[PDB]
Amino acid sequence: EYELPEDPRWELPRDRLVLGKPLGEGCFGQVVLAEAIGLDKDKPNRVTKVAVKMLKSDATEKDLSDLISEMEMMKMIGKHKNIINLLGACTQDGPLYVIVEYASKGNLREYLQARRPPNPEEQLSSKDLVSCAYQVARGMEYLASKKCIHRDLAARNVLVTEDNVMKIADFGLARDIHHIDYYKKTTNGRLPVKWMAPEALFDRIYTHQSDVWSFGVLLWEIFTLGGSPYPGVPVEELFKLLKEGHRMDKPSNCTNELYMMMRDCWHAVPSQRPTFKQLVEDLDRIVALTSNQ
Ligand SMILES: */C=C/C(=O)Nc1ccc(CCN2C(=O)N(c3cc(OC)cc(OC)c3)Cc3cnc(Nc4ccccc4NC(=O)C=C)nc32)cc1
Repeated sequence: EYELPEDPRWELPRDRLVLGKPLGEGCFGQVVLAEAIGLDKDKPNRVTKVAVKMLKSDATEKDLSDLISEMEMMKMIGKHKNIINLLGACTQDGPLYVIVEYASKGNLREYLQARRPPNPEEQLSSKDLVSCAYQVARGMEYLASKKCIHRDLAARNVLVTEDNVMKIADFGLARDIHHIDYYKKTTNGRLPVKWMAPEALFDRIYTHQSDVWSFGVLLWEIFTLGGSPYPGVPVEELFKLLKEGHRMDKPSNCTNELYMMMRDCWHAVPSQRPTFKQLVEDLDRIVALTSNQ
């Protein structure tokens, strides 16, 4: 069924997309790099590198509605500098193509890891790392204001552009039924359950406050330069640690102020955690006062 309603403000003719090859290492080949010709109505002789999400070969009738929902969700949420933005779509005369912004330097976890000290790439200053935190906070603040709750806020779901702009991804998905499946690992072999707030983990309660918990874990990821939370800790033992009120240790190069921020994000009482608005304001002040040397 490739008869879909057309929204002309977002529509791009298929012969304006030059489809490249799958992004990342290449497992999720449903999303590919591509070149859009004349994406903007102003001078259509300009090419723009973009990312294109399409349906797999064995697409179910609901995987279709899944992608469509994600697309409509992004339309409603609107645009921000620090999220992966919708750019257009191909809905008529062929398979559904959803066109979004492209991130050349990969996810934040990869980005950070590839810039650790020992052909090096780059070394991030202290101001750089706090700046990363600020950008993600600013993105999450916008998403929160649009009543959007992220399902898995983590470094893996933050993407980095050519200009080193942090962009939040996968914020337009739906709460998968119930069965979250706590033992399922990511492609890098980590347990996403270690980013989950306790109330979301034990009572299945998801609020903006649970995202702040996740941002805390993300902050820890940033200042450990892509470090893995709770190495060697299975799901069962994580639960025990959480019930006992255990918290991750302070990263080595991390200032006490920033570690306090993490701990505040990890408050046992959800109402006592800071808001993303607070976090943006604080991180703004810290960047200004953080050394570039
Ligand atoms: C086993 C495969 C593996 O290693 N993982 C893997 C993870 C993600 C991706 C593509 C990620 N991606 C993406 O999904 N984008 C996107 C698309 C939609 O469609 C609605 C919505 C989004 O948010 C709501 C986000 C856009 C996008 C843009 N740029 C990248 N680039 C990238 C990410 C991670 C690693 C490497 C790259 N770039 C390259 O590979 C370029 C050389 N990714 C996405 C693929 C694999």
